[PDB]
Amino acid sequence: GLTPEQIIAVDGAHLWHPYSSIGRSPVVAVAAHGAWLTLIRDGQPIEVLDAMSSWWTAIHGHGHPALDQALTTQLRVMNHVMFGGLTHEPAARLAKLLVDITPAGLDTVFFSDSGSVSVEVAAKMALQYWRGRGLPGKRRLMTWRGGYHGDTFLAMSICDPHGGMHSLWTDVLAAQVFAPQVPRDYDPAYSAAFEAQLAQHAGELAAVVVEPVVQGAGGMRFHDPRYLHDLRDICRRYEVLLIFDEIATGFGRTGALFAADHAGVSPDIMCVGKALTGGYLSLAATLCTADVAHTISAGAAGALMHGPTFMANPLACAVSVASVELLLGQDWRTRITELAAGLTAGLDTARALPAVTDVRVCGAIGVIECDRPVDLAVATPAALDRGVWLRPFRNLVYAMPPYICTPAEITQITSAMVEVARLV
Amino acid sequence: LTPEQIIAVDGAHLWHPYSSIGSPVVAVAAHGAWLTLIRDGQPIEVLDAMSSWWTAIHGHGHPALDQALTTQLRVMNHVMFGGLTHEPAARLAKLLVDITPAGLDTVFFSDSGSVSVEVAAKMALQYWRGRGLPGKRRLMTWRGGYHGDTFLAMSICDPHGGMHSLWTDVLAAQVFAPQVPRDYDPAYSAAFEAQLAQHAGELAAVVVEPVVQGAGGMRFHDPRYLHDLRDICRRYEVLLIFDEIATGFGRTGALFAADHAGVSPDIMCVGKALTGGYLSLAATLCTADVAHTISAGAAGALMHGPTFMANPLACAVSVASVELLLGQDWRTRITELAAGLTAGLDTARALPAVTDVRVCGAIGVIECDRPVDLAVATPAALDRGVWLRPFRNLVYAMPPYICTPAEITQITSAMVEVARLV
Ligand SMILES: *Cc1c(COP(=O)(O)O)cnc(C)c1O
Ligand SMILES: *Cc1c(COP(=O)(O)O)cnc(C)c1O
Repeated sequence: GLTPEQIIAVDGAHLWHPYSSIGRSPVVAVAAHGAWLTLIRDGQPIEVLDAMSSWWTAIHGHGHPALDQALTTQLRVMNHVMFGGLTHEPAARLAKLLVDITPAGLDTVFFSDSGSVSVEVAAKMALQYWRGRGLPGKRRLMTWRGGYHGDTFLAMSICDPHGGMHSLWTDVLAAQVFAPQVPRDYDPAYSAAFEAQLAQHAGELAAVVVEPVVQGAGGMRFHDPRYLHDLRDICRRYEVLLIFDEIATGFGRTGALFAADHAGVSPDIMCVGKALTGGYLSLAATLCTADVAHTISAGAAGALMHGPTFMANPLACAVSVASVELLLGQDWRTRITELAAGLTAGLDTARALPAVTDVRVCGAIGVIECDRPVDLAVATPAALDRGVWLRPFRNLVYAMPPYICTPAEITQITSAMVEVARLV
Repeated sequence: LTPEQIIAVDGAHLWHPYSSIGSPVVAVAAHGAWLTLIRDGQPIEVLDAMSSWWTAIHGHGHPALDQALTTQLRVMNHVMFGGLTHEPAARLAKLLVDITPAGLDTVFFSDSGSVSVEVAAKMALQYWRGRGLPGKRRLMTWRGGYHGDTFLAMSICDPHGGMHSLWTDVLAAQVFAPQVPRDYDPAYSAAFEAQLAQHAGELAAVVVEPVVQGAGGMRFHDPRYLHDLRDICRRYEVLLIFDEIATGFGRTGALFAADHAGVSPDIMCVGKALTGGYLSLAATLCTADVAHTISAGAAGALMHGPTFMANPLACAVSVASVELLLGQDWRTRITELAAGLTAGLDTARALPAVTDVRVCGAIGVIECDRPVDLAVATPAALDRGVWLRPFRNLVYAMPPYICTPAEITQITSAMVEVARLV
């Protein structure tokens, strides 16, 4: 065991954090329950709201009794078995649910252990698909700027070149095709231009890959769902697969079960993750259509050569089943609409603040965009004083709260955001 | 769902590893070294001779691991590792730093082995960029290797005999030395050095599996090669990366296979047995020098950060698994396992279809003169109360460390009968 001081000491010497350095200070978390984290501030444990849902994951809050129970129930019977030559109930139950609730036509599921991996699996499916059609020249990807798809090297290649620091990786990453930043408001001219650019690359392109409706890590930007309708149409006419990365948008977050639903379109391949397990454990999945699966499987190449060791882990699958069932068993649509309303009401006053350039809400996502970078040394202690854990990045103050947050809690979260923006 | 229903859903909707779409056996329980599987409508108990792909070193449902998991679950399932830290991450980092080859002082947690390999590569590239030598961006390895299924990991898989052979045209083009031989031959090392010499200015790192190459063909090599690799890399200023995702945590008879050579790499990857086979977790360790050079470079930071980085549940069960291993005389245990495998597999050498029998720690291998047909091997093993998963021309086992001598004997007996049927 360790005290918070010893935790800090070990951490400082030995632990890498996300996109950070060694030797160039994290706060100790000692507990988490419901929408609340218990953190150590100046030696004292304080409870603060998890306004980020621990990076989109904790949709039902932490330690939800239904999810805890599902995990302990599975733990008593079978922790894990290899998915090579064996199958099990949690995998089957989850696959059936996912095929049932995702956009029409996605009826095969490949489980993996993280979002980045599921994106690489998606790309491999796309590339292998065209090889299966005797068109191995179709091996590039196309996306629009502003996106994020994970940190592995292939995933990096489709991340926004700036957000992704591609300047530090020149000569290393695959060279992919980038369309301009998709605008917020629908402009048919944008889709016409996208089509024209894609058309000249069509014989070289395996797939278009995008985050539908909301671009998360790349800048919390929203775009009209009609663009997705356009992409589906362009992809169909030029024979390029469409891949939706719903790793952040999945499971109700944008006000629809999957953001694709806002557009009423179905991609050829889809990735889900983050909230899949209700934020308990790492699990991801890549779904594809019957046509994709068979075309791969009928290829001379044959099998899809991917197989994570912990593929379809019974514990992760079991909690995900429970997380998904819990979401489906409640009036989730009304819950998100309410959250969206609370965020809109709460954030409204920031729009008139001097440093604020935009205020936007989409389902259970609220964003204040400022006219300059947000100083974390100022923002964090402010938010903590107000009982809220916020993680601004760049010029963005934002939140994606647990679905279980009460009106009072949403008011607390937004009040802390508005204050952070005021201090900007 | 009943077993028949599971099979129905699975055939319709589930993609399995390394396979096409369009039958698996239903597993319904796991306890200790035993799986309960359903065969012809009836539950049967079979030994998990594969430790569930090399993960379940303490067996399934071990009370110490189960309780570590439920204890952590009561307190905190997960928080984002951005701006926060926690006891499970710190306890595990401290353990890993203490038990791995000397000099490995920093720990980057990720969710899978393939990711940890990409993290290792990113460390190496960023390191040289930090030194002002961005031309050092290629990797070198020897043939016969396997490092995962993500695109960077694939680039260092064996390019002809390896599982990723069909992708070679789209992968980064790396530098390959010939297959490392089993017995030590100074001429092999000299040739490796001569090859590396000509690429030194473009090489970020040498990356290899130490002592045992797993998925590439369960081949063993003399630890002395690792000593030469360390020497060569030091002299030519190329980083040395060991992928111990398969070999770690006692599997080869030493705590880490590098220990057989007394060598420390600059960067090291671990996974699989890290969590005792409960949950997915991996880690990439590097020296203080590598970390600082990255941190002081133009980037100012290592540009990677998985959503579930340092997951408290996975870290907590890993802590318990490592402590359980260290808290017993694991070396004697593995030596006893190895003796049992050796004695049990000895009669396979005489069989007509068997080309080699070899054992290294708790790994036992019968190499056959043809690819093993699973449709024949699987039922033959199940009839003998053992779950075996051959691949290529290999019938092999990596049993849980908790297997008794009788259980090892049952495992090796089934392997021999499988080899007899080939
Ligand atoms: C977070 C994210 C990923 C990467 O998921 P990891 O589990 O961190 O590898 C990929 N795509 C999107 C849209 C994401 O938000
Ligand atoms: C299994 C393995 C990996 C990859 O582990 P995954 O969890 O399947 O990504 C990498 N390297 C070696 C040596 C391995 O044995």
